[PDB]
Amino acid sequence: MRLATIRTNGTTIAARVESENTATTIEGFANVGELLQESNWRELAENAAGEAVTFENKELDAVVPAPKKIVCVGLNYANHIKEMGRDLPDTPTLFVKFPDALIGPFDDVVVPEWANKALDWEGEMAVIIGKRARRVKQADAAEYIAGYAVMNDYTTRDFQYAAPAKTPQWHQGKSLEKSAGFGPWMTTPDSFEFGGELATYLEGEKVQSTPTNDLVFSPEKLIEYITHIYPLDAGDVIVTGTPGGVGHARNPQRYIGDGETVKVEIAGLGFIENKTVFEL
Amino acid sequence: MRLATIRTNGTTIAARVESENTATTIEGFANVGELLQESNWRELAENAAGEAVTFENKELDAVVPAPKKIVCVGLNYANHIKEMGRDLPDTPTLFVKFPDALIGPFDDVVVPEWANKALDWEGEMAVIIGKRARRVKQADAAEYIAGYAVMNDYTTRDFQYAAPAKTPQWHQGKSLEKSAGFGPWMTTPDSFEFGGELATYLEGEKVQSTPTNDLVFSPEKLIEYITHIYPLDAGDVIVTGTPGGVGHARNPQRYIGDGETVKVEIAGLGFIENKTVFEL
Repeated sequence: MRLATIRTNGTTIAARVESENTATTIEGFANVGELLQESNWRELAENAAGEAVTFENKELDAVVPAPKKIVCVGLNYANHIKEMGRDLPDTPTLFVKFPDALIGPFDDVVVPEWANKALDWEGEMAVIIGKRARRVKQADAAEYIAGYAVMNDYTTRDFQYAAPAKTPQWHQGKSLEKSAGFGPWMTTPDSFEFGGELATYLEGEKVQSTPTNDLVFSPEKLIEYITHIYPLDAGDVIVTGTPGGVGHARNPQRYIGDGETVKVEIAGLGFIENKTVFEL
Repeated sequence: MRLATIRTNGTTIAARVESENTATTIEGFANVGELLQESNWRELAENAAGEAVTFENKELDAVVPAPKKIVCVGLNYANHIKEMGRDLPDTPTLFVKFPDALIGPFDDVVVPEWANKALDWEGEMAVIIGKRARRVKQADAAEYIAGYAVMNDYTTRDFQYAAPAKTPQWHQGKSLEKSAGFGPWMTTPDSFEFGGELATYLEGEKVQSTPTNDLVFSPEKLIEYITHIYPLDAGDVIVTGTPGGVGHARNPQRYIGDGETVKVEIAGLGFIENKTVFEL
């Protein structure tokens, strides 16, 4: 099953995706995040009786536009980490993205002048939580996954490495408002298999590539690890990390310019495509 | 003016504090955070006409129990930074504490077994935002401050420095569920003068001390810096950092043990006092 947040009538709805450009409104919910607060969200999605909508890509909102928590992982692709010639981490790197960073899967990223110097892509899988997860064991954690989507962990590298200089806290380079494409829709775990390619394109050229089943920390492990620190609620998001090929590490070093488009695709989930636009 | 969130059996109220243990109910609101969503919150508080109440310390809740954002600063006391032989930072260090971490100003910090090996104090001032702040200039920033309070940025140092080893992200050490006392109440800026001592006590012995007017980054500077990355909503919290004398830095290294009490006091704002209790 595929769940979207779609802009219609100057507001938003939660919708069951029926094809690439058709959906059925799920009445009573402004977005997928509100729908996931109901324990019977699957039943409600299966009985979608609201307006039939035919939608353009740019009418898709961020699939979960107002999660309470977006917990982002650092290194997590085993083969990527080994190509770098270092050990597999035994502890997850975690940092926070505020929900204000989220945009529609096809929205322009509009960047103010103070933030436009070192813009970089990070194509990633998002795991969306299905019910309140506190102190969950890895063996039970799949039960807490509503579904999967795609995100660009869109980065301002100069802010990311600013402070403190020896051990910079990445948060301020990872939470630029209206930066992170998120969608195109959530796919439930019965309708997705890991193993497909996650790929990022800059201006149509492939800059990232990895199989999705090469994780160091599985979504289940990340749920166990995180939820022994603080709970995850229904509608919260774990972003499971990016492989190699980020612009910051390329030779020559490559950042996103004015007018340039980053596409992130996960075979089985769909894709997002956000054009960077420098503010007026 | 001083505003508190007070637990009253099965209900909770926003209240204007009248003395150390009496307040006036501000009718229509469960807590100070809800109250601040109202544009005329200041008039509603000044004209509080609800029931007079008497409260015990342990009946105070986190003054703002559900902020959308708690943005935490690193090093921010100039004389502390200079005495460590460091240059003053040009850029604020920023990391996130989830509001799940908040407890009442006299609440016990109940710590699970896997989190109890390196518990540490960080006595800090909190800045509470009083209206939506987006791209605010430092000269305008004081209009966006509802008031000040006291927070313990209660730390699990083993988690804080875990991942990645060379440049650890602190967040996972800074957001333990129900760890950070917050209050005792919010004092409006017209009722507060910077310059008084911020002090932390472990079992009644002073472990941290600074004048409150020795910041590298003022509340106004932090509002300007943060709101050019993402907005701050009414009820959101900036924690402006801690001085020296943390247990991790001491020789020998002293961590909080079972039954030990950390008191954080700011002259002009009041104090919080939280006893660490290892669970079960």
